[PDB]
Amino acid sequence: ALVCDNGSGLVKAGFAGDDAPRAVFPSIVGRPRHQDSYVGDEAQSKRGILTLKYPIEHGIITNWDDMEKIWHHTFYNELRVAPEEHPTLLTEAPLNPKANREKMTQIMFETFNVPAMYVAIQAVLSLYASGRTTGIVLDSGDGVTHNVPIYEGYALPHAIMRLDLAGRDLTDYLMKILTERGYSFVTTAEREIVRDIKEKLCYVALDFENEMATAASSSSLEKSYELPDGQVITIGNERFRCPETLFQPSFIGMESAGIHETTYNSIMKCDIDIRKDLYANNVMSGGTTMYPGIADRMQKEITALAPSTMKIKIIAPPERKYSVWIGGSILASLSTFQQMWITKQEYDEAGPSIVHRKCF
Ligand SMILES: CC1=C(O)[C@@](O)([C@@H]2C[C@H]3OC(=O)[C@H](C)[C@@H]4CCC[C@@]5(CC[C@H](O5)[C@H](O)[C@@]5(C)CC(=O)[C@H](O5)[C@H]5C[C@]6(C)CC[C@](O5)(O6)[C@H]5CC[C@](C)(C[C@@H](C)/C=C(C)/C=C/[C@H]3O2)O5)O4)OCC1
Ligand SMILES: Nc1ncnc2c1ncn2[C@@H]1O[C@H](COP(=O)(O)OP(=O)(O)OP(=O)(O)O)[C@@H](O)[C@H]1O
Ligand SMILES: [Ca+2]
Ligand SMILES: [Ca+2]
Ligand SMILES: [Ca+2]
Ligand SMILES: [Ca+2]
Repeated sequence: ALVCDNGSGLVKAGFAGDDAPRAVFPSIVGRPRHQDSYVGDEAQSKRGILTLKYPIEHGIITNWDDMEKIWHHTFYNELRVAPEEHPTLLTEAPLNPKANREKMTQIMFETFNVPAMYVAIQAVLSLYASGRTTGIVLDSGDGVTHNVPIYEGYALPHAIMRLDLAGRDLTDYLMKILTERGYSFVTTAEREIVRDIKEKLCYVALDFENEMATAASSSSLEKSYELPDGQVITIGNERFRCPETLFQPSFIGMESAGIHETTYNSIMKCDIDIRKDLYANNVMSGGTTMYPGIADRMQKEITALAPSTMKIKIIAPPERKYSVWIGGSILASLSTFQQMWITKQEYDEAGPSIVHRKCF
């Protein structure tokens, strides 16, 4: 079986039973000026002269014709398989419109002619990858963030929380605040530099004000960053001002609650008798949870919101850029799961609506 985890920013793809995805590449289709399209790494290589479309926006497929290009590029170019020969497990956002679930299903069976398929919620797979079937996942990628409380293997759908804020917003904000410091980032290459700075040097402060005071009065938190061309810039408080936005979205003009508040509110929407287990099993997933210090800050903030006697545990797996995929690999490899696939026969009989009955 194949496991394909389609994100807003990155596709992660591979073979069920493997440790790790074999392919990880940008979820883009690029087009040159009129007077021809490029997908994935090919498009990234030529970004300066292409216009890019991201077929997934905030975790939701929005450009179906380019999504098919991504899927075809995944099967043919990246995995070197004919999808007609392999059951395929795909992933979806924790909140995904009904019409989109049916369309994905229709495309896989009618266009790619898969023998079987399944679609799983991304956060749930991440929980499985941490060795759990109960817990609350915070999954934050390039395009969207969700909180998903999960009990005995299944998400509690009414308690799911969504935040628009994710990694691309953070890159944009780092670019803004570095521009304010006096630097310039106006080309596509310069934007890529900002994303690298974010990934290499940003961290979450335990307390914003205290950290700002340290940065104000000392060079102790400053890091030199060398650009590819040899310019050197000093990144100081921008290191932690950037991801502080996750806890205080007002930094980018969003009125939304922060990720600690959404986690708490999600837990509070669950049966009182499962909350202890959720608080003790807060699992972080996705690239935007990779910031150093994020677990300690979440611990602090959840402790401030939760009952005084509650045990709070935040789990941040080292491999969490890839946990959704890894969970898919686990699930697709389970003998007891093989009854759960939608088969071509089932599709032929029931049509796209079959996904409602088989995938939850
Ligand atoms: C089996 C399966 C499903 O349950 C499902 O196919 C469900 C069934 C649908 O439920 C649905 O039709 C409802 C969404 C679902 C039904 C059960 C109750 C519930 C679950 C979530 C919750 O109420 C409510 O929306 C909350 C509290 C969640 C939340 O963070 C805020 O409102 C906010 C903030 C904002 C920043 C602004 C609004 C939004 O929620 O985000 C979310 C709400 C949905 C959307 C507009 C995003 C679009 C892309 C997704 C939609 C409309 C998805 C709808 C469905 O997904 O953005 O809504 O997801 C995939 C897997
Ligand atoms: N070490 C790091 N520190 C901060 N951010 C990181 C780090 N590594 C990766 N990222 C960010 O994580 C994001 C990509 O993560 P991921 O692959 O989980 O997202 P996705 O699945 O493409 O998006 P989404 O889940 O929102 O649809 C990017 O914004 C990227 O810059
Ligand atoms: Ca993702
Ligand atoms: Ca250009
Ligand atoms: Ca606020
Ligand atoms: Ca306590």
